[PDB]
Amino acid sequence: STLTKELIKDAAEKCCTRNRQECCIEIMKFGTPIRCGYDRDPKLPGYVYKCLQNVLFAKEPKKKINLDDSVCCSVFGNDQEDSGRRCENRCKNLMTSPSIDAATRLDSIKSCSLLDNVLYKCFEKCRSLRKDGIKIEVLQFEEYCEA
Repeated sequence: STLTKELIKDAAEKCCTRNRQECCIEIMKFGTPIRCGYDRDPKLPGYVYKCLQNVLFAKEPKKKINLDDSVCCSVFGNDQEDSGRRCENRCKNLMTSPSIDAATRLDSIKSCSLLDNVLYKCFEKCRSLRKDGIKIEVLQFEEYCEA
């Protein structure tokens, strides 16, 4: 749709170390989270995610999603059923995959939570509160999602 070989290689070159170029290209083409041996500093994968999003979606900024919104995914597990945990994990993976645009992630998350609409609305509310300046980790969903 928007991802090209040129764009992915450029993002990898601008954001990943020389030895991790291939790995960065791989997680972008497969649409997965950044691993790549960024072990010494656990905060680095997060910064690489932001760098990659900024290069891949430079022309279409609305396709980006703040990395912090991935914490909102925990709400899907409140559906104490296997499908709830499955959607929660799917959400966490999607929300930490830098090359997957917003619409694609949200369509998949909305689809797995179709029989739990209340939880999807809470997920969206959590994202709005994060955008509004609330460090969401401070509040449990029960505090701003009353259902």
